[PDB]
Amino acid sequence: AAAVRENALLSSSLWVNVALAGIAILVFVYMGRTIRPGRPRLIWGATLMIPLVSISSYLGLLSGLTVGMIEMPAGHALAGEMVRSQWGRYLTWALSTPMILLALGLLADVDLGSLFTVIAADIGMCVTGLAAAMTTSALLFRWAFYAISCAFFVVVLSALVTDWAASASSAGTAEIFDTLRVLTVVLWLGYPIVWAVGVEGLALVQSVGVTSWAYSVLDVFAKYVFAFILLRWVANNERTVA
Amino acid sequence: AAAVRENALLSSSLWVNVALAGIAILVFVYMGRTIRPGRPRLIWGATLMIPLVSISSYLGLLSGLTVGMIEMPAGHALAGEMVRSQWGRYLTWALSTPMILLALGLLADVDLGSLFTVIAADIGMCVTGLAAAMTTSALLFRWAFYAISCAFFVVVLSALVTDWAASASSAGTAEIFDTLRVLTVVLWLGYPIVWAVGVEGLALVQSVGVTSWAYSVLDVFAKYVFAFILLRWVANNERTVA
Amino acid sequence: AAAVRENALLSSSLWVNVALAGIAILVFVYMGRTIRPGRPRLIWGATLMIPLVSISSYLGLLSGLTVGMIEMPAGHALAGEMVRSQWGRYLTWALSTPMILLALGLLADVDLGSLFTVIAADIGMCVTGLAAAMTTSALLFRWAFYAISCAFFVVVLSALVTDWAASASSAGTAEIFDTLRVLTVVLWLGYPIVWAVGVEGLALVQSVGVTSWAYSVLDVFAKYVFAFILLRWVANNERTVA
Ligand SMILES: *C/C=C(C)/C=C/C=C(C)/C=C/C1=C(C)CCCC1(C)C
Ligand SMILES: *C/C=C(C)/C=C/C=C(C)/C=C/C1=C(C)CCCC1(C)C
Ligand SMILES: *C/C=C(C)/C=C/C=C(C)/C=C/C1=C(C)CCCC1(C)C
Ligand SMILES: CCCCCCCCO[C@@H]1O[C@H](CO)[C@@H](O)[C@H](O)[C@H]1O
Ligand SMILES: CCCCCCCCO[C@@H]1O[C@H](CO)[C@@H](O)[C@H](O)[C@H]1O
Ligand SMILES: CCCCCCCCO[C@@H]1O[C@H](CO)[C@@H](O)[C@H](O)[C@H]1O
Ligand SMILES: [Cl-]
Ligand SMILES: [Cl-]
Ligand SMILES: [Cl-]
Ligand SMILES: [Cl-]
Ligand SMILES: [Cl-]
Ligand SMILES: [Cl-]
Repeated sequence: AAAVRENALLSSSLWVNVALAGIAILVFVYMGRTIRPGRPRLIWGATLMIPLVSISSYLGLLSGLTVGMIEMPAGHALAGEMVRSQWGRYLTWALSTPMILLALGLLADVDLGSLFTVIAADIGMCVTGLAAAMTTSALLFRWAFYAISCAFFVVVLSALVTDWAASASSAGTAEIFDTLRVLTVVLWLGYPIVWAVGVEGLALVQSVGVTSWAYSVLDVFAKYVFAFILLRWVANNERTVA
Repeated sequence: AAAVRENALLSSSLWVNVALAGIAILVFVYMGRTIRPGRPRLIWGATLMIPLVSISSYLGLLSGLTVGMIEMPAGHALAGEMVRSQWGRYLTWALSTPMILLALGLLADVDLGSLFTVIAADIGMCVTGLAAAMTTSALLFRWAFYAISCAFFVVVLSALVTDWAASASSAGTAEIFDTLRVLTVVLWLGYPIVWAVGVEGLALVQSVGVTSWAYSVLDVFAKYVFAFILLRWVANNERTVA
Repeated sequence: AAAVRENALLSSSLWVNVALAGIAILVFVYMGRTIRPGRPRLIWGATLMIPLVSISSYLGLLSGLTVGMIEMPAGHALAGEMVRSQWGRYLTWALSTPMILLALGLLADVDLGSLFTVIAADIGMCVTGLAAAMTTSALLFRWAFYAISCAFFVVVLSALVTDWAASASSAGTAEIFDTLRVLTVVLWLGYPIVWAVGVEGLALVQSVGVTSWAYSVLDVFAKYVFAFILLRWVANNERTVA
């Protein structure tokens, strides 16, 4: 009744995005039929990868493959108990968020050196966040990993709001880039907040069902809506892009 | 006598490609002495990586490091039993098949945006195939991962037969690209067929020794012969390439 | 008293580089304030990643997350015993050493095809070294993985001393590249020597505390000093770089 409820929250939060990522893929494929070869097409290709990885991630979680139990260390609000960790989320982020950055990079026509550094920071962010969730020896080390993950996040964010914006300005896409960059910054910021507030961090919210739904809602925006906005603009501005 | 036989199939299927990848490396190194710096040399470098990763993979399997037992879920032809899974194959594919795609990409002088999307799809293909083999909770999830892996495969294939062919046409290598692309498409198609027919899928063939040999034969062609054909052509057409 | 000592060696060898990587990051960030957008800035960005990954690695080891016990196989000097393996080092090398190569690649303005092949070889080097440490079935397979790792290392080294030097010559950075390339070759050579001499290889040195310190000292030079030299030169030669 709390377990019926917690289990009902968890499964619905996962099955919803299997459906939505599935539909996004179908929609995005259809939209690509009318998109002309060249830069518009390259962006579409990168963009389509985003829900492809996302739906994989959610099947990872649903199947039990990428979900485990983790013993919280002394000092944690749930010290001495096992908590369900959806570590599959952090893992697949390391592949899906570089696809987001690649679509943006193509859109803003960034320097390849900047692209490689950003994607590398992004992967560091994801792996250290995973380390934070997986660490059981001490509460200190969990939050130390969280802080390093934040430092990686700052590298990515800084690049977006400076060099990538600059690149977009001279590539003639600064207006759509700024929309998407603002969307990206706001929504990505939600993930470390969920982590911190949720059961793996401070556990202000102790329901893993609630924290799971929080990530799932963020994904709807940071992936599927982000991508739909991108593809709509590209399909309407193919010459600006080429 | 079935176990003597199954064990004889397994070890021979693995030791043969330690030998063949070993020899391929030796041959390819020798061939590189006569290849001129620049684009020909870059292709040679990428090409040489292919059997380097391959021989690593086979030592992974031989040593027991990347082989495990997996319990088949209800509904599977071998439901309730443990089957030997050569999961090391899927793992190293995620590094060796991007090397194949990189050699082709250099040959066809493709757009870097296309290259990054293709290699990302390729990695998604490999990791979801690995997920399919590793999933034990339900038969549904195994085949769902298989279907996503196929979708990633289609992304890669589509890029080959369209944009990469286009790139090869304007880079003056469309004739050798078309040979290699056709080789690649036909042989790569064999892997999901082996998976499906073999013990991890439908188990029409229940011998892991037989399924292992099937992958090993595919590797001989998709890697070592593919690469030897590439290097022969490059060493004979260095100016067309430069 | 040997355990007090071995444990004192181990923890000090790990905490020292948490401190030093931490300080390097702080120093490098400060130095970046005075570095002009463009190629100098791109190098700085790539360079800053190096201690970011390094400090992550050391927290991985300190927390117990990426340290495990491994049973040495028959024939090993410590056959039948469990030895502490800092496998987290090999793992994070697969992300930090591509950042070193990326900073150099930007500095020498190398061909992207060369860059991708080198970074791929570099990752192969790291993963097969990890395989070597993780392999328990036979002593033969441990050293076979070590030899393949060496072959990957040779690919990387060959590229540095030939094509990358060539690129640096025509990009006008051959003098600073040659310093850094020589630094890189000498210090990187120290790692397989430590492996071989230390407890995981021949165990001429059986103290894991001593072997850990050896890696930690190599890191100080191959990462933090390497990077400080790079940033000093870039900040003093911004026009040569642009
Ligand atoms: C599609 C998935 C997305 C856009 C996920 C983005 C995730 C992040 C920006 C996560 C950030 C984190 C930190 C910055 C600190 C450590 C905890 C994390 C991993 C949640
Ligand atoms: C050198 C190794 C090669 C060329 C391996 C290629 C492997 C594939 C094309 C595998 C494809 C698969 C699917 C498309 C569905 C899921 C099962 C796989 C991973 C066998
Ligand atoms: C910052 C970390 C660095 C620069 C580490 C570099 C590590 C190597 C060059 C390791 C090389 C190895 C071999 C060449 C053989 C197998 C054992 C290794 C992994 C130590
Ligand atoms: C996100 C910015 C603040 C980070 C918190 C610093 C680490 C504190 O750590 C927290 O201490 C609490 C006990 O006091 C517990 O309730 C939490 O479970 C534990 O994570
Ligand atoms: C490859 C295209 C067809 C995929 C098969 C769909 C999934 C069916 O699944 C299969 O069902 C069988 C029992 O009927 C078993 O024999 C198999 O082990 C099991 O994989
Ligand atoms: C690094 C170049 C030499 C590699 C050594 C070849 C592999 C030998 O292997 C070694 O054999 C010894 C027993 O004779 C043991 O002391 C070692 O633990 C074992 O690694
Ligand atoms: Cl994802
Ligand atoms: Cl869950
Ligand atoms: Cl392989
Ligand atoms: Cl096997
Ligand atoms: Cl590291
Ligand atoms: Cl340790």
